[PDB]
Amino acid sequence: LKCKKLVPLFSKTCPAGKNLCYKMFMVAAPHVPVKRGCIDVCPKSSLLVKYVCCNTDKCN
Repeated sequence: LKCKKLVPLFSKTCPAGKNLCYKMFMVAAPHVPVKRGCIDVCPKSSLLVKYVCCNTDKCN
């Protein structure tokens, strides 16, 4: 799987372990991420910040 890295400047492939791309963004905006990467399990979603997971190309 080839997802995007933290900054939308380059892309990287999630190696074994992280078969799901994650994206961490603040409620500050509905479309304003702070940082992203690759992970295996999705963390708990809070009111302050929320996280989304997806097993697709350039999902995060």
